[PDB]
Amino acid sequence: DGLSNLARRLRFAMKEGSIWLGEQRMILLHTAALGALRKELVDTLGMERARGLFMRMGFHSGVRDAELAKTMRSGHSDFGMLEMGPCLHTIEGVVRVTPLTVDINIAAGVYHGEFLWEDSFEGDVHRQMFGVAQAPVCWMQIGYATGYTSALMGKTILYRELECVGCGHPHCRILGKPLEQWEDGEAELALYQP
Amino acid sequence: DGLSNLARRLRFAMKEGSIWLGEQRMILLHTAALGALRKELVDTLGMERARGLFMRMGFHSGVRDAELAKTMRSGHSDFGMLEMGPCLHTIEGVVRVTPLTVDINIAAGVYHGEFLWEDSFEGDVHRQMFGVAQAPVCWMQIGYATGYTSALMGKTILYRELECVGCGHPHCRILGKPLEQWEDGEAELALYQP
Ligand SMILES: Cc1cc(C)cc(O)c1
Ligand SMILES: Cc1cc(C)cc(O)c1
Ligand SMILES: [Zn+2]
Ligand SMILES: [Zn+2]
Repeated sequence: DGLSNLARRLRFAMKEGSIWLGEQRMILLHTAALGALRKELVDTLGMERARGLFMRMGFHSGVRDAELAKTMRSGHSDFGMLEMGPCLHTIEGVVRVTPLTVDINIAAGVYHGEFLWEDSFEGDVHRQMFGVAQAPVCWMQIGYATGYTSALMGKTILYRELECVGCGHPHCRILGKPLEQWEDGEAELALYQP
Repeated sequence: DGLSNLARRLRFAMKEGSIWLGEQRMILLHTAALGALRKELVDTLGMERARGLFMRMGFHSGVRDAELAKTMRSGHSDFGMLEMGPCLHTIEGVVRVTPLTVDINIAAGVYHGEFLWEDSFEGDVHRQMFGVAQAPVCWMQIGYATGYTSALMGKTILYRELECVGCGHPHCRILGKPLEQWEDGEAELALYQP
């Protein structure tokens, strides 16, 4: 339902060498090319700084997709709106998202959400350039979730991967909740600032 | 046409969370997300070093697309081969490309090429992140032209932007020729190196 409905917002305007998702102009980019940039940033600026750059990039993506979701608001419950994030992330070929348990009420500022990530392009590309890492690696993907749901909730919602293929697990798994639920919350919120 | 023949190689598996162009996995990325990262890379690394990173990302992309083009080469001429570059760049929503004059013989190592760029995304995004620039800004677009043509020729063929929207012009225009056939060429080459 969501996928096939949000997918109609994706448009290819070749007369103008352009691709549009709702109101945001998009490009098709090779994962290997974005992987090479990551290798460069990590090799020179260091892993933890490269991780902030990517999380932040993903954040900005997430916020934009939330604004598109807001326009198609009417007729959707709070879960329906939230769902659109996982849907656009999947359409964008970033990851296959399966929403498991989602507790949301925007009016009350309620949010607790856990999702499954399959075929994460990011974990799958960090490994090709860096082998297995001893910490979750889908930086840009976590950034997106955080930005989207934060835009949607109108308060800081932070996400973390509980499991990542970049660490050598069968899947990535993530959890998102208010900044008051996270033990290292202020340290996590810091990463999203230039 | 090039765009129709090359469209058959773009596979959207929305029920997979993936996108493939030939045998390269792609993502759809918000140009505004790329702009954000560009701003942080300039602000902290400086214009020139940021530029190197984007040109090299473009280069990786153009090289992968030339591999795709070399697959479909049954009865296509050298120009037909070359023309797949500009086509792919368009399909990817990067720019609207119009070849102006192009002399190419792959066997003979000859290449002289001139191209019109309309609605270049990169010049658009730069302008919104930094204002008008005091030199050509379509870095990844250029890297791409270089990388693709070079892989197709088996010979280093560099491009430069002769005119560009990011600088105040109504469009971008570019020149591609042999490496050493450039004055500071040996210096342009240095930017395609980590
Ligand atoms: C907005 C969003 C939310 C979740 C849980 C995953 C994703 O890929 C995107
Ligand atoms: C390989 C290539 C060549 C030209 C002229 C434009 C472009 O966007 C890519
Ligand atoms: Zn992961
Ligand atoms: Zn330009």
